[PDB]
Amino acid sequence: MKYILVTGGVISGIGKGIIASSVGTILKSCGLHVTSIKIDPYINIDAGTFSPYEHGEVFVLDDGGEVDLDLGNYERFLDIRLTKDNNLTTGKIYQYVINKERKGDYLGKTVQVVPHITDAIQEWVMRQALIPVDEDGLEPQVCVIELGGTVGDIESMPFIEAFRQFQFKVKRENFCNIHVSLVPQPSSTGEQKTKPTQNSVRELRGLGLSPDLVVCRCSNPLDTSVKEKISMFCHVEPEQVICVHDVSSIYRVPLLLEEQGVVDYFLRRLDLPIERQPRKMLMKWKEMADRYDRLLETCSIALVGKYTKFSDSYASVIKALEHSALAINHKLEIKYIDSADLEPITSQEEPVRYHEAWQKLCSAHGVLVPGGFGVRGTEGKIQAIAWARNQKKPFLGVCLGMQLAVVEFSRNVLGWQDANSTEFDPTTSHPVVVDMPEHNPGQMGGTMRLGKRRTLFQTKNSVMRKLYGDADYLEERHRHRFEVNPVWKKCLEEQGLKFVGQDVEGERMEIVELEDHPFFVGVQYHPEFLSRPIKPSPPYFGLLLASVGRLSHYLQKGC
Amino acid sequence: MKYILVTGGVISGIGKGIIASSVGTILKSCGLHVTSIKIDPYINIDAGTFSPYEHGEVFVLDDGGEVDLDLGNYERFLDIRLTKDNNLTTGKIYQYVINKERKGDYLGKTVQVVPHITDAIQEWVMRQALIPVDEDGLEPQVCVIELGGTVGDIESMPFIEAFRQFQFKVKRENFCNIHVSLVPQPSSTGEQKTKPTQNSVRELRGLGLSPDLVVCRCSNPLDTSVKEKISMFCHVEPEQVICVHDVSSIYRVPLLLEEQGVVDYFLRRLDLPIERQPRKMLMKWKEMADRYDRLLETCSIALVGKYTKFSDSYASVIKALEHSALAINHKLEIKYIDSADLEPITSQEEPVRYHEAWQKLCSAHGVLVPGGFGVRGTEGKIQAIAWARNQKKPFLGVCLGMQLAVVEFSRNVLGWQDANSTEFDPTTSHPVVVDMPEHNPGQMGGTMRLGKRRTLFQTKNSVMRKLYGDADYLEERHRHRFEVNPVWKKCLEEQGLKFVGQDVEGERMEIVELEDHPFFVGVQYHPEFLSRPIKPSPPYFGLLLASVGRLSHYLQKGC
Amino acid sequence: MKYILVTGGVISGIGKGIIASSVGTILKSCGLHVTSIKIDPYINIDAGTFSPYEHGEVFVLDDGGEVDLDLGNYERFLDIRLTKDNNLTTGKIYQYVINKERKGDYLGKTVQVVPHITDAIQEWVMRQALIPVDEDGLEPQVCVIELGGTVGDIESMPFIEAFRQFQFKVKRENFCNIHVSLVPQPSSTGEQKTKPTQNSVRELRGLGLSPDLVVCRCSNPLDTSVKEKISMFCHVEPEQVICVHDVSSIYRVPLLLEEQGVVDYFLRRLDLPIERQPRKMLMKWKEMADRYDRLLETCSIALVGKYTKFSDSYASVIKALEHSALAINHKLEIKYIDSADLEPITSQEEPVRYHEAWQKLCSAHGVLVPGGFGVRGTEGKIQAIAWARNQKKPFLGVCLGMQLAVVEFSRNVLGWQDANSTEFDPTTSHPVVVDMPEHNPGQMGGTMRLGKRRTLFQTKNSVMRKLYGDADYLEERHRHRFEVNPVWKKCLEEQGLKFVGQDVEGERMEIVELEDHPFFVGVQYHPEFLSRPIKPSPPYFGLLLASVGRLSHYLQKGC
Ligand SMILES: Nc1ncnc2c1ncn2[C@@H]1O[C@H](COP(=O)(O)OP(=O)(O)OP(=O)(O)O)[C@@H](O)[C@H]1O
Ligand SMILES: Nc1ncnc2c1ncn2[C@@H]1O[C@H](COP(=O)(O)OP(=O)(O)OP(=O)(O)O)[C@@H](O)[C@H]1O
Ligand SMILES: Nc1ncnc2c1ncn2[C@@H]1O[C@H](COP(=O)(O)OP(=O)(O)OP(=O)(O)O)[C@@H](O)[C@H]1O
Ligand SMILES: O=c1ccn([C@@H]2O[C@H](COP(=O)(O)OP(=O)(O)OP(=O)(O)O)[C@@H](O)[C@H]2O)c(=O)[nH]1
Ligand SMILES: O=c1ccn([C@@H]2O[C@H](COP(=O)(O)OP(=O)(O)OP(=O)(O)O)[C@@H](O)[C@H]2O)c(=O)[nH]1
Ligand SMILES: O=c1ccn([C@@H]2O[C@H](COP(=O)(O)OP(=O)(O)OP(=O)(O)O)[C@@H](O)[C@H]2O)c(=O)[nH]1
Repeated sequence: MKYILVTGGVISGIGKGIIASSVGTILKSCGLHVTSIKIDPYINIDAGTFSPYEHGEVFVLDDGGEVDLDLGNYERFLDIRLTKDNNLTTGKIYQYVINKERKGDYLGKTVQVVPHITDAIQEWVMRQALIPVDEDGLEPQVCVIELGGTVGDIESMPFIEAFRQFQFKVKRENFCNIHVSLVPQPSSTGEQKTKPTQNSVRELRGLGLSPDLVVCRCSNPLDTSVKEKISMFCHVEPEQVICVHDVSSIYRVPLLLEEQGVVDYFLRRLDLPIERQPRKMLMKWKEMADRYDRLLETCSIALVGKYTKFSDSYASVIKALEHSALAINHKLEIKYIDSADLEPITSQEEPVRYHEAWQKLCSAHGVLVPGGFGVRGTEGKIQAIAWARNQKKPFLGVCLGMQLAVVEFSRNVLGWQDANSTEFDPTTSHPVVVDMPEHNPGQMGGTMRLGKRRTLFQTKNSVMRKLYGDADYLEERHRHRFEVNPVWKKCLEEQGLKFVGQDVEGERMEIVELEDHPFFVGVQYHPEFLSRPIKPSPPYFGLLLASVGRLSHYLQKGC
Repeated sequence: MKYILVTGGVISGIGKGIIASSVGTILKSCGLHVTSIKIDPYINIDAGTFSPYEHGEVFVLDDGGEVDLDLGNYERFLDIRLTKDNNLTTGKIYQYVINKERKGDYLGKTVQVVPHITDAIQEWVMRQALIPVDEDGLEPQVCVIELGGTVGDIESMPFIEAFRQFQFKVKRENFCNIHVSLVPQPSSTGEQKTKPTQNSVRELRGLGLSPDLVVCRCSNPLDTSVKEKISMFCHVEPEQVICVHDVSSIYRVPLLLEEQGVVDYFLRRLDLPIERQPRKMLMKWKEMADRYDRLLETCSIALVGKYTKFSDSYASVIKALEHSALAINHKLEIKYIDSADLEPITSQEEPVRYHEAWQKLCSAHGVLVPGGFGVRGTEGKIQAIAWARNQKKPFLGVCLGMQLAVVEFSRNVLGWQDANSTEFDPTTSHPVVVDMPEHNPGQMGGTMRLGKRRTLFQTKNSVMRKLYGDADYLEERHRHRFEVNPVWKKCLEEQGLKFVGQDVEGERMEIVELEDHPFFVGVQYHPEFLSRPIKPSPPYFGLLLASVGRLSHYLQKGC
Repeated sequence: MKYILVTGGVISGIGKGIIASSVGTILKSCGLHVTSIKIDPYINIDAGTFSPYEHGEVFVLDDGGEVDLDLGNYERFLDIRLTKDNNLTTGKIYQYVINKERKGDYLGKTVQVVPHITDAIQEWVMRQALIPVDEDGLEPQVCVIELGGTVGDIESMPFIEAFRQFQFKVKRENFCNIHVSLVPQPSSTGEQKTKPTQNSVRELRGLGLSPDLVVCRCSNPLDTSVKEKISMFCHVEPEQVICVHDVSSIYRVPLLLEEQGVVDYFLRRLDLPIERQPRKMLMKWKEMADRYDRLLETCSIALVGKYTKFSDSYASVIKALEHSALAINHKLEIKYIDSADLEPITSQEEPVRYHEAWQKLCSAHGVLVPGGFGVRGTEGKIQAIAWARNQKKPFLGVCLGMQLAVVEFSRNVLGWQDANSTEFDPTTSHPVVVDMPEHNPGQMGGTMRLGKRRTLFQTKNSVMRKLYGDADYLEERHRHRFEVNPVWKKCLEEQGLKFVGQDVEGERMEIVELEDHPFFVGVQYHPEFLSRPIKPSPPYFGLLLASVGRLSHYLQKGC
């Protein structure tokens, strides 16, 4: 097992996972069984408890793992399947060791970071090193380890030691130190600064680790003299000084790395053979790059929500949209409309924003009301929903959005204006949205429905079914707790609000398709987790097609 | 609450708890409600799982706390009663916080050392600060905190930060930084070295903490020039340079501190009033010191055991003996006889040691076979027991020793040579010593009997009862799992091996007194934990008296 | 060039130079051209300005270098000749670089520790690496570098970096990291502590350097378990855990190292061939060891002086005496008599010490009044001199001692009681001792006579000449400024105080031999610098012989 450790300093968000994913797919192209471990210094356990605004999506793994999106990124770049084993936290380690302490596995003796924790860490490395993450049940040939934190963080120091020694328990050629750093560049001077890197690297080498390659997050490319300075300061080859300038899109990075020839370095460094044609794929990334460079019209989508204030909370969602944009080869605008700005409260506060938001909403080609948390903006959200329904604008609701859509329907079609979600109003005359958690044995209380679950189609006459390919069933990511009250579903069955998808029990509703509407659907499950550039998920692709006014032709053409 | 933090560097065993206990009792003399917190960096929880050879006694608290002996030392120096709350480990903190993490008390967000752990730490400080440790249910006036670890240990860094900030949340005068350091002195040069202290203090001040007083563990007293150098290096007053030279006995330290006038410093530093006569007790420590200086004959005791290889495993046991030695005003020799050296295996290996051990054993005035762990030396232990019984030498057995004594009796009196302990021989024809754990509800499996429990006397005609003062019952420390098989007890009732003490249920045996023997008793409970210089426990005092051949006169004289 | 870097931590006086000298001579025995560099972190330059009480002797090199005695130790252990080039200070480096800065050698640009100073350092390494220190004018094969300071001292950090990188500019096998540490052992516990070493080594490995061998200054030998612990903590072989316990004499260390087999390690580590018989000398150190173990009577010498308060100020002086003691095979007591204690001031202050000092003086077999600085004790010094002269006790005076002896003679023989040294009394009626410095061109003012200079014999009838071997001249170390006033010399020529040695000019007096005295001589030059175990200098050997009352037989026997 090659152990490529990805470290970094100066600031989070430097792009360690970006490089990791880029190299990972490169190594897969090379023909290696690539696996990876994300080590989160985190004291806590279970990313699923973290806020999506605070951090972003919690990628759901096949095993219902609630992990960081970067692992989903890895699953975008590599077909590999990851499990909870692939994401460790110190909280996890704590409980683990503490348990063993209670067990007397340490003879009741105190355990210390060294040797005991660092040993456990190394054990973990092997525990996952030995797990194949492919159909090929073979110990992967290379493991890329995203070590979170930055150099200097106490949270990561235990691992610095673990790895410091570890790299010597394994052979030199079986361990690679990648260090990502930052070349900041003030706008006031435009001078590319290396000192921060010098600081990080110096500290790292103080710690005892010495990068084999140093990735430099650069704005624009570095000039020679800078590279030469770095070379001297770090005592590394200018080859090893890797400038990765900012790219308009991530897809350019693998190509950049190719330009850099980092692969050849790895071949020499890790002593790896390679059979090749162009060194690596090439037409894969090359064609896509050509397509990315050669795009028509910009289709805009109104992201309506709370956490919608720009953040990367929707990075995989937009990426899913990008998958569709690439397929169709059109350009994509993401509008960020705070649903709150759609409310009359805003009209009262700043009607500029109020009317601006609605102006933007109308100017959008399609709308998306994703899931979210909090009562905030519910009104504006529903207003947007009703607007789209009335205006026959392509509407996709996800989770909360679907839930609210049903409520909206009840209110403005069944006249049940007091229909509501029990999530926010326990005194609801028509409890449309009701808390329906899972009650598995061994659990105290209910639990949120989460994981890859099977959804069954209730009918053949379903647009989504057609988009899926006439499948009898589909399996999707789930993450949601409230469900349709069947007490009112039955009052919605004579209505043109048709429920198409159901859980296996036939109880929880997963897909709804409003009849007599160019495109108005809602899903509970989360397809953006499974959408891939090659196989885009269909509710976003279909939404795009509707946003364009292509969809009917598409299906007519042959789907 | 005054928060006197005791820190230290260079090496463990520097004597932080020694100083803490000395100051503590001083502060009590001053008239303060003194309390204390022992912070053990320990990753583990529950000292009761640790080896007594590795560390030493696990002091049992009133609440069955299994803690470090230093807290017992504190209870020797102060009447105060400590609970488990008074001893924290990081293992404890881990689980605590982790639980709250699971509870979502942190909103599911990651927690970090700062602020979250350091806050928890400060909380803990208050949690215990608010607990009185006297009959006076009043928040103690001063808390001395023994912070374990040494400066530089990552294990303690979280607390360095907690306290760094904490001392500013409290007032200056409400926090005192005590730093204990080391003045080593090579024998090859005899030069007193200050650099190690300079290093520790420098690092500490780097960390952000600045000692108000620096205790210097010195061999011989420092000379002026050294003190002056330190003064300059640390930028502290030579008053603040406290030389605590090595003393023949701990009892001299409070007096040393008096000579140093550290109390007056505290009065000025912490802004504490003091009413006084001699500043502090004085005749308490003064008289004892006079007695310690004015001691007759040296009575020797044969410590027979495993862990008996010199260690401080028996520090409170010897101290208990010292309590008796002081009462009687005689001198005390502790012989350390590896029970293994009493075995014919040793005769085969090195008969010098073999015969030397037995020579020493005979030369001893009394013998002690304490509890212990491991099958090792059991033979030599039993041989010593039989020897003492035959020779009518004062014998005290504790726990294991008592257990083995009963077996020995059975073997060489009842002829049940295959009598044995099931602890080591599951195939025993006469299971004398049998596993009899407690089975409390909520526990899986049995548990060791531990804690302050009540023992009832089975008879008035008991030497120990007389020594106790004709009490109907006694309450003692317990720590033991195997008990007398009642199947054979009944065969021991017609024998002169009389069982005097029993648990409340009347099942487990705690005291045995061999009849027709100057002194041959065994106890399961552990009285050395409760013995005090003022009130020495009677099985050690009585043993001493027997070792002397005073006991009969003593009782005759009036007990 | 092999670059064996000797580092160390915890405390100065750990014995780095001791090990360096031991290994050095071993490597010479192996057959290597051994050289060495002593790097003193010292901000100052020229050890000759430092106090002999503060540090000790300033070894004078052939080139008049004023350096640390350890280099003389190296010249005791190895025949090699060292020059000023072999001792560098940071003060030296400062001025050197600053000069080049002024020269514009850096283009007027700022220079920094890195790269500029660390480069200069590496340059220095080569500057001396290229200098042979043997008759063989060949680049030495191995350079042992005594890096002064301890790990953690900022004074040495620049060199840590220089070497960190340097060891990679040279090959692995061309660089060896020796780290000397300390295993302290409290007398209160007797527990050998490893943590301090763990701290030092950890820090060192933090810095980026990793010992190939760790010398452990131990009191008694370490036991296995300790070594095994260290092995784990440092991740080094127990071979690499070198315990060097305290030895009664330094000469035992090379033998210890042999027992350890460190040489074989070096052979494997540095990839050095070795032709051998016993691996190394053996009978050299073995015979001496046998002689050291097999010594007759203890001859005592009264060291009379100021700085005489025990210090190692006289380490090479006593060592010179040891050379003689070994030759004669007798035992040696060094009495340390503060000359001040010989004065009536002391009689007034503490006559116990007064009479004790004189009692000791009489009990001494011979007396030594060496050079020294300061008016203090001059009276007691002279009193001792007159005492020895009257009592016909073997007297050797050096520098100041010789000077005072002449004054004493004048006072109590010529009656010139006001005769004095102008060094301390400018109002002297008979200026015996006068300031006679050298006035070399290019110097402002005079300078102290220093360096290896030639002294000529004024006569054949000289005991010292005979001891030297009838040499027409001798060359010795010089270090002294005041000389005999020739105005009174001429009044001493008709006296029995005969001046035997003179400088080449025939002006400054170097040797005086009192006639009609078993042994009363004085020298200005400093022979203890040139005395060797094999070739002991004769004024100490002769003094010993006189102290014994063997000298006449010796010469009679054949010298
Ligand atoms: N070369 C690059 N060009 C453009 N954007 C980049 C580049 N590298 C990283 N980014 C962006 O930086 C942001 C941070 O990415 P990422 O999360 O993977 O970094 P990280 O260092 O692994 O910190 P974390 O995993 O906690 O978010 C993303 O928005 C990503 O698109
Ligand atoms: N001034 C002193 N004179 C003599 N012995 C001393 C002195 N100070 C401490 N000691 C001894 O040092 C040893 C270590 O004591 P102690 O355990 O209290 O130290 P500590 O620094 O608190 O480390 P720990 O609590 O882990 O044992 C004991 O054997 C004690 O008797
Ligand atoms: N193994 C040893 N046994 C006995 N004495 C020793 C041993 N090692 C060193 N010493 C003694 O330690 C003292 C310090 O020696 P030395 O000066 O060479 O050490 P150093 O670490 O090189 O510090 P410095 O050069 O500044 O004096 C000397 O008195 C020496 O005799
Ligand atoms: O007022 C000041 C500010 C800074 N300095 C000096 O500036 C120097 C830092 O110099 P630089 O910032 O130029 O560092 P660098 O060449 O290694 O890399 P970049 O900055 O291009 O990223 C340091 O050597 C410091 O002494 C001053 O001397 N005075
Ligand atoms: O070979 C050596 C060893 C040591 N040193 C120099 O020794 C100095 C350490 O000097 P000291 O050990 O004397 O430190 P200190 O006066 O602060 O306290 P104590 O030692 O008495 O506890 C440092 O300044 C270092 O440069 C050398 O220059 N060369
Ligand atoms: O009161 C205290 C003092 C110390 N400690 C704990 O003591 C431990 C230090 O333990 P040791 O001193 O035994 O360290 P070591 O085994 O590495 O080597 P030597 O000491 O034999 O040289 C640390 O892990 C610290 O947490 C406490 O927990 N509490």
